Amino acid sequence: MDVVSLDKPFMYFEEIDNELDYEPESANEVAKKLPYQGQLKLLLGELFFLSKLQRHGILDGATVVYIGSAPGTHIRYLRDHFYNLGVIIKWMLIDGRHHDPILNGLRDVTLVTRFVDEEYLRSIKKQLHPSKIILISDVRSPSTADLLSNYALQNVMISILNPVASSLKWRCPWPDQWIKDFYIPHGNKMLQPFAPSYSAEMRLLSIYTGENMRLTRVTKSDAVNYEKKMYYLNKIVRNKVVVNFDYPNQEYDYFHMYFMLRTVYCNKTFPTTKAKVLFLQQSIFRFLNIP
Ligand SMILES: Nc1ncnc2c1ncn2[C@@H]1O[C@H](CSCC[C@H](N)C(=O)O)[C@@H](O)[C@H]1O
Repeated sequence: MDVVSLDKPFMYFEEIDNELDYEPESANEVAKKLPYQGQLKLLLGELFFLSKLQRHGILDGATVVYIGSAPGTHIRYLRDHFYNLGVIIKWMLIDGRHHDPILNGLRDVTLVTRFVDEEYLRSIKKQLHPSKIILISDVRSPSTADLLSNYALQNVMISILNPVASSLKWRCPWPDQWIKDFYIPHGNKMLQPFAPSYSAEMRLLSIYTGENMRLTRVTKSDAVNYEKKMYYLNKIVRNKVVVNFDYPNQEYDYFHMYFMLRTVYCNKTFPTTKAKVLFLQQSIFRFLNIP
């Protein structure tokens, strides 16, 4: 058994203290172990991000614009969580595909079946006005050409929607498939527990202060680094059993998840953080129908 004692997990890409030469063979390895892992990955991360906003005093009263939301089965639990805490939020979910019916009939969530373009973003910006916006984008077209095009759109989202915070889907293209150096918004590289076994994807979380917009170039040397750190994490780290982690599940991912969950806010008071986390995990697993 691959055991170990860890103090804390790698919460952000910058914390990963080791790299590995990427082994193409890993592509053939089982990508997921849990049912609805996708909605799990999505929800913990989106819960983490939003709790922050709440912590910063910027969530309440905001309109959450989620682009690339369908099915968005998990979004429903998210919506209830803040709604039950008493935070006022309006959700505007947009996708060309259809949303999980559990999203319907809630007055505070508006579904839209529209593939957004730069033009559309301008009208939704005029119609949202003057509400403060929090943007969440998880749009997907894949080729580096596809990727760049997506990253380009996310950038036009922020420039037109002019949000107070954002969470963007972030996966660097692969160095052996580089096309050109491009810019992404400055934000924290949030590591996603329960992401596919060899996923190099994370979530870019940014808070927009002032009227400024800080970007950052991404070059192939960067793409090489992203590849090596993400492969070491996936291969080595994530397959770690945190034997000093006293929990129903000591596997890394749950250890990593405990850490994002211990930051989430609840109504019920617990004697310990073990209790709140066991509680929110159980709650979310039950919601997702995950054993
Ligand atoms: N311009 C566009 N506008 C909106 N959604 C888009 C888009 N281009 C791709 N997408 C959508 O992005 C989605 C990628 S999957 C997104 C999953 C969703 N966040 C969840 O909770 O399950 C797809 O449904 C796709 O239709």
